[PDB]
Amino acid sequence: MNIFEMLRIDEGLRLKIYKDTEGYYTIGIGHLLTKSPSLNAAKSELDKAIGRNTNGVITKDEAEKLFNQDVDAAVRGILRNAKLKPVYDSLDAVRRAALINMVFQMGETGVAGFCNSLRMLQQKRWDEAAVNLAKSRWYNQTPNRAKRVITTFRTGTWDAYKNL
Ligand SMILES: *SCC1=CC(C)(C)N(O)C1(C)C
Repeated sequence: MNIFEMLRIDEGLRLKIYKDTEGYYTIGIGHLLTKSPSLNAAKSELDKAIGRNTNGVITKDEAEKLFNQDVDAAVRGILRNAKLKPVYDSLDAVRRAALINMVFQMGETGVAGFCNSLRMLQQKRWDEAAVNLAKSRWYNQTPNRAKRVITTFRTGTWDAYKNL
């Protein structure tokens, strides 16, 4: 297992524009198009991202290309962020994947708002981090995915993604 397989499990794959758990227009493997209520604005963003007249449908290779770009961007976003990089550097490879997952889902700004939990991760207090992480809108809104990520931070293994 690795970050790509992990996020593919958490986000799924859909080739036509859909609404994500928050109601925002999305396509592919969790690629947010816009927060705008307008389906046309979303179609516009899509064509702009793919570089062709898509009419809201994309192929599997287009979806995986957006996905490669988005993982790359999440990683570099962590490494340029002053709050996040020190945490990332302190973690082992499995736990780094959990941090990337969170950034991918909620963005740098969003994750940097978990200041108390991140300090606990840096200190390597895994059980205490896991409790703090669950006291969050994130956990209440997408509990099954949040449990998988939290379990990854607590154990440093892929067991939550095992047989999925
Ligand atoms: S969220 C900012 C932050 C606080 C502290 C726990 C000292 N950190 O290590 C970072 C920069 C993550």
